[PDB]
Amino acid sequence: DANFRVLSQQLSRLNKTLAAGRPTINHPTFVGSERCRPGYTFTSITLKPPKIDRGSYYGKRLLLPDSVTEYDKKLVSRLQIRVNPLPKFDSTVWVTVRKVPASSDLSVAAISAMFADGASPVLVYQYAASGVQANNKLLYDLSAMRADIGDMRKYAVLVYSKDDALETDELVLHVDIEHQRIPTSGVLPV
Amino acid sequence: PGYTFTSITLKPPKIDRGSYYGKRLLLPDSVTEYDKKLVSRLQIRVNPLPKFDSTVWVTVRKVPASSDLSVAAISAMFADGASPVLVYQYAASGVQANNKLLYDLSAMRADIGDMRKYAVLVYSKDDALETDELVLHVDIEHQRIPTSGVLPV
Amino acid sequence: PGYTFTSITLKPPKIDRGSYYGKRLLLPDSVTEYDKKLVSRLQIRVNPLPKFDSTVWVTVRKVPASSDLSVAAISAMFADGASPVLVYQYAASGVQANNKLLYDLSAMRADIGDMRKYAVLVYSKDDALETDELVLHVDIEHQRIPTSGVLPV
Amino acid sequence: DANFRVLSQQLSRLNKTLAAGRPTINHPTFVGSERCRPGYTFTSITLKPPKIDRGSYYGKRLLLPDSVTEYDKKLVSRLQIRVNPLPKFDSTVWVTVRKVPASSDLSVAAISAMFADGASPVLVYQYAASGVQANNKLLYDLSAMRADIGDMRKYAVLVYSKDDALETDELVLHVDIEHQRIPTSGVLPV
Amino acid sequence: ADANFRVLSQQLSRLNKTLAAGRPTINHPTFVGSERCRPGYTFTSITLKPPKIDRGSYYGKRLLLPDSVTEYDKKLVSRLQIRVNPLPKFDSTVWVTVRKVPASSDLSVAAISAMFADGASPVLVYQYAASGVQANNKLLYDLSAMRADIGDMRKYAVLVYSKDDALETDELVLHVDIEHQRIPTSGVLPV
Amino acid sequence: ADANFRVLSQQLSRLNKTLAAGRPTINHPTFVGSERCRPGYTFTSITLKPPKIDRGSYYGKRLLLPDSVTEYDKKLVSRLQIRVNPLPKFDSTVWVTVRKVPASSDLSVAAISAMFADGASPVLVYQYAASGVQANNKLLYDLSAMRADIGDMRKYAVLVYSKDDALETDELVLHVDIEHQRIPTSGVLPV
Amino acid sequence: ADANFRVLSQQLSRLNKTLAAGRPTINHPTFVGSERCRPGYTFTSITLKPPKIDRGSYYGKRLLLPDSVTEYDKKLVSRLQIRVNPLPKFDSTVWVTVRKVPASSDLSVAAISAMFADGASPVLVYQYAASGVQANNKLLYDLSAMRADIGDMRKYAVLVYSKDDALETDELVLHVDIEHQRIPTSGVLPV
Amino acid sequence: DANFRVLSQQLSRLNKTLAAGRPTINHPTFVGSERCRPGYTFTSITLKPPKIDRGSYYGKRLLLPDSVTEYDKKLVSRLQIRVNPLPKFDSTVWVTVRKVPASSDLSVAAISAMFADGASPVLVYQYAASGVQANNKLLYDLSAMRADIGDMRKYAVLVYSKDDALETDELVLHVDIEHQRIPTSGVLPV
Amino acid sequence: DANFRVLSQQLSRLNKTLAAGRPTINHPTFVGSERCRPGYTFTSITLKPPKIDRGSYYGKRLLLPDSVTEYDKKLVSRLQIRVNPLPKFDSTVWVTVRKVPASSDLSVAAISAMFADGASPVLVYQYAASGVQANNKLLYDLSAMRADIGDMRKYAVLVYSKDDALETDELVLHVDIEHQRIPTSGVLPV
Repeated sequence: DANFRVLSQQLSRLNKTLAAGRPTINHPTFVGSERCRPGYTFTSITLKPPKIDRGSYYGKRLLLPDSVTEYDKKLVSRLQIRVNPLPKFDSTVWVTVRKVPASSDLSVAAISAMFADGASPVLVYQYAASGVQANNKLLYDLSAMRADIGDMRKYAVLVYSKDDALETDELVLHVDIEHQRIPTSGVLPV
Repeated sequence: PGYTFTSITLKPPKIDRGSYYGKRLLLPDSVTEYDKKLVSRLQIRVNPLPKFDSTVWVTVRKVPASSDLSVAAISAMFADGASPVLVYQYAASGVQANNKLLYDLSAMRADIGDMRKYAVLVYSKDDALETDELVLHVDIEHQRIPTSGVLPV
Repeated sequence: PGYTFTSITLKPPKIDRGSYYGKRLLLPDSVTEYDKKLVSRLQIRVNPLPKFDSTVWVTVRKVPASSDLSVAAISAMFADGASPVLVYQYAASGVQANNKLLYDLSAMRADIGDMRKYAVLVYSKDDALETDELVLHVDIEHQRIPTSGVLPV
Repeated sequence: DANFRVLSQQLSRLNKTLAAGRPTINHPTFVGSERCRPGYTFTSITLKPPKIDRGSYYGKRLLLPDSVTEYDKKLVSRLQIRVNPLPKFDSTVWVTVRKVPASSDLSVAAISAMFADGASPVLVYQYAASGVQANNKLLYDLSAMRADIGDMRKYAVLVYSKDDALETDELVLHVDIEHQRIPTSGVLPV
Repeated sequence: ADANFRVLSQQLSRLNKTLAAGRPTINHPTFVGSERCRPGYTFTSITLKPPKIDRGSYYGKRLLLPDSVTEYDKKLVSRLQIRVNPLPKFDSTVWVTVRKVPASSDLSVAAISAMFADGASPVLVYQYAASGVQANNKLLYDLSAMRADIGDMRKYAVLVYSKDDALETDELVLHVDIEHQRIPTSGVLPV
Repeated sequence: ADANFRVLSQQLSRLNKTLAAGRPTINHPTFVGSERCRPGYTFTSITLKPPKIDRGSYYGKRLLLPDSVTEYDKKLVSRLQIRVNPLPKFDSTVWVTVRKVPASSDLSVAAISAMFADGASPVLVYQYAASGVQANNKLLYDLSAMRADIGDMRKYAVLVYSKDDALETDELVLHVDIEHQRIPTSGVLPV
Repeated sequence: ADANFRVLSQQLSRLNKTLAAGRPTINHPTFVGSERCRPGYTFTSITLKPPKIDRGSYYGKRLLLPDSVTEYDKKLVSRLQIRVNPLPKFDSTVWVTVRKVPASSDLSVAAISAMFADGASPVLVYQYAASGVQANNKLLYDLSAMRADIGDMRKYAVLVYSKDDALETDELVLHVDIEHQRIPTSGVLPV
Repeated sequence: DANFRVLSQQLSRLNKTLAAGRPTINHPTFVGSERCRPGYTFTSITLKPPKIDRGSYYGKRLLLPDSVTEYDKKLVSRLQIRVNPLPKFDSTVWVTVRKVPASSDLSVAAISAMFADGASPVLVYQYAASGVQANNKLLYDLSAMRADIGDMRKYAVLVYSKDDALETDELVLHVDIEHQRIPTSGVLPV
Repeated sequence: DANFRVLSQQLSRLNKTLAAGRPTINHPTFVGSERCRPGYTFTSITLKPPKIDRGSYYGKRLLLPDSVTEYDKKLVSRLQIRVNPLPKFDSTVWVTVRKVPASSDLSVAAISAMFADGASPVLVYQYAASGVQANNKLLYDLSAMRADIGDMRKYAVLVYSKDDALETDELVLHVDIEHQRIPTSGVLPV
């Protein structure tokens, strides 16, 4: 009665925390996702860079599929970076989800300056001969800002191949975005 | 109730004068994974972009023999006259009675997996139905999509 | 209520230009054994498969004199104009007002046995009505089929 | 009061059992059917073999009329074999309703092996000059398996003429199938 | 004896009928006995005589009635009965059946042998034995559930099949006994 | 209904089984029906094929089992069963017996005909008749009193005797159905 | 202990499973142990053998079943499992995945490497190390929320990828263990 | 309460009586034995006649095995005749268990006179081509006379082959005797 | 009072689980045994293979010492594999405790097929220059099957040297078996 309740919420924090990243049998290599919030669903984006040079920076503005850009009032809870590696891979990548002011600036070599301030978390990923890296999944949160789908144009993902010019089929990227449900029909279609 | 109107737009390629056409009901794969879900009534719609001057004998049912091929053997299948047929020769908004028909399955409950066995069968009669003249629509009714509660892994 | 819609599909054979046709109402034998059952309203429907270009003067009533033969003596029977007639010269889904008429018998209660005495009478006017052009439908209403509780012996 | 009730159910078993097969005046030669269950109705199949050879085996998969194959979700309570003899008859037949795995095997001369295991009851029928055999009606039950009309494709009837090549008009066969009511209309037909 | 022995008495009375279905009782030692007519209804017989059909030939026959019966074509028909009484000189075989032919919707030529096959009605066989005369030669086809009348008795048709011989007209008689209500009584002053 | 109709209900239920021991019931019209397996136990079949022994020759055969069954040789055996299923071409005669041979204490050469004589076990005959196929071809030998197990099923031996013919291998199949407990269920993570 | 220690007991029992997710326990010191089958369901294995595909080649394979399982295609499937058991001579690498291919809507030619990219399913890697054998080689993909049956097991497809070598057929076996309900028990008298 | 008890004993008589001889599935050809009484056990005798002539009478005095003849005070409840047929058999036999006065008379052709009086039941057995005879088991009762094992010498079995001289291996006979338990040991053996 | 009791049993699970394998000071290199159950004792077997070839499979049926094989009714709780390494060791071994059907099959090269099904846990052991492997002790449980000492003949241990032909003195094996107490004497010996 409101005394074991606060103790139960303390221990449930430790169950999440002590199982942050360990090779659990439900997903033994790559770290598992967290559950979508009741309400919201997800929506993916596969972005393909052009063949940029060896060790070159890369800028990319976030667009969306056009069925999503209709309802530009619904909120965006969190967004996600998946970096799924296909087998032939020896390179390194850094991924970042910073806020570029929209069309206030370019993306030419000031991107390497944008890695320096650290206003956002930075996802590294590197090849090891010892084994594949277990943790390749960043979650950048947005629930405090109450942003919407209409503000998703403002953000920009920043990619950096370092030790190689990235071949277009050595490592795919993804930007998964969690927003509310696209509104359901039910009217008589004409 | 509990339904979000799944639209599939399937345009048929080019016909000659007095020739048939068949095409099977292939759906998006977010729907096909919901194979158990009960399927209510369905309808078709014929929306022409202008440059249109033609008329059609569109009718859809299950193709027998588990989807044997659908050219010139549906000529016997248009010879029965069991289900009604939509004939569009009006070319003005309102002169046509209706763009739509009915194929209810509430007692049948032929599911999403049974939509693999259905095939739109098309007859054309005039002008051989050149490019961009009509845009066929087929709208189905089937119990509401359960969304995943897990972000991609 | 209490009724399952008994459909009988009777296509008429080939006519000449300006000739009549008659055919009696024969039903499936699972229905004819239910002779006592009360019969409500009935209707006809004209569904053409395409290749169709014709028009008809379909009208059904009881043939008198206990089914005397039904060629060229129904020309006087189309000369009265008592019951309405369906004329199909539209050839598009919705341009026609209606494919259906009405012959209610709720006060008459002319039973299943009295369906032996009815005869579809057909007039054709254009194109002599060649093969597979129209598929006639006639749908009746009559108290619900009692199924047997005994497996075959 | 719940004491003669159990005695009444015991004696009613004996009324069925002691009248299993006797030439009752309601049906004096062939054994009578049992009543269809409240709910279910029946549906017949007359199967006609091709002219197979003298003493040859015979396989046949169960199909249905196409009006039945629509509602392939409704249950099948029991199925029945009638072997009605027409007058000119001197031969012998064996009928069996086994479960063949669907398209996992052929039906060529392993059918005589399928008579041997005895996983299903076997209906014999033979001519006698002493008189016509009184019992020519097998009931194979299916209420425990909760099978449907969609599983009726899986079964196969196995026929064996023994002492003769079967003429097509010396003995008819039937497969009567008891399933639920094909769903009633009541909508305004168009 | 208060609604608890009553249900036990109705169970045992079923067994008295059932265990005495066919046995050579002393009240009728060779042919199986009839059942009692229902209170109300009476009976009415028909002797039908086929023409000399060929050896092993099928035979169709529509049910007519005597004309005094065909007047009151509204009264119900409870059950009908087939008696096959054998006269002494007999060695042949017969099959009798009481099926529903759709009235004038079809003929009776050699599709009768197809009508034996479906089994929608019970089939009465009868055959000679040198071991003795067959004890059971009496079919009762019931009609109380359909609520048919005398006016529907035209629709039925009896189907006869001599098998091992061409039937001589005086080797075996047939009968169709029909149980319907009482033909209405007079009592008016006749003129 | 308080411990006085209970004993009367158990008496009448004996008569329902007994008076329906063998009669051509519509659920199985020719061969006698099986009895229900006990809650718990399941069954397991054996088809045995003799070599072509001579005309009227005896035959011995020890009971083996499939090797998946011989693992759990501690579980009990409730009853065992003989099915003799006839295929159509058949005119011969067979006798089947389920006696206890002492295991490897003796041979099976022509003392088998002496083993038919003592009658310590029931003997299933089966013979062809032109009058018709024999309705009863199913022996049940009980074992619930001895509390034997699957490990003792090696000790028994089935004894077959073709009499009027040398048995062709495809005129009549035999079976030995054995009712024992459930082979133990898995549920562990397989590796 | 009244609905207040009950919720605390369920919290700590989560930590006993979680803190013992993978550690070399003495009950199974090298390969991670299975979880217990649910009360009800049993298991059924499949050993799949690829043809000799090339070095670093993709591989597609549709899930079939043994034919005794494909009979009862109405019973549910709780979970399915991937075991990758290594035999000793092994230096290669494999990736195993249990994705949903739409049934006969597409081929399996080199779009399989695209199917690794979306990440709608967990991906089991396995690689040789000279430091030692990898302790975790057992994926469990769950299906209890979808209420799928045995009849839907045809729709799934396992995706294998040898990477650093052309896979010899006897360097590493694969398995697909499937947990579904009990195949229905007999108990009827066998004929 | 002592009113359904007498009704239960009436119906249990009918269960035995209506199942006197019918081919039950527990023993389908030869009629089954009855249960030994609590107490008593059984003891068998196989008797082998010499090759007597065609249609000849046969006398045989009842002896016992010598382990049984020790305790000649214990009672004899009932005795039994089994006539087990081996396959090659076409003959006929009559078996009878009469009381011959011990050494007061011979057994030469007055045995056929001993069949005539009918003071004991007579078991016939005959071959039929229609099938093997189902009933081949006589039980002669002795519980009223209170005889013992010492009086079993007085009885004599009477066999009559009729249609053939009996070959010694066409049909075996048996005399099964139900008496009390031969007394159990338990002393320290020396 | 029956509420801290269930919490105490939850935490005691975590004390075992979080101390599954760690280098505790009571046994710093090889993982410790678990306590024998009250009742049962243990019994060892050292098995010595012949010099099989390089990378060759190996089969071996479980026998026992003859003093144990007397009381073949007593139960077997669990059995154990110890793989004790002596110093000169660079090879690799796999050990498995599968159920071979007794004399139903050989052990020639189908043993490598028996590794594939995974019906039993598989103990690997490999040399590392980084250090000796800490976990070399499999426990296969048998308490659910209620097997006895008489069924220990049915099992077979499967050994596989992989990278070398095993010298007979580079690595010993053991099979420790936990069964009940061999029955105690106390009678006056003669």
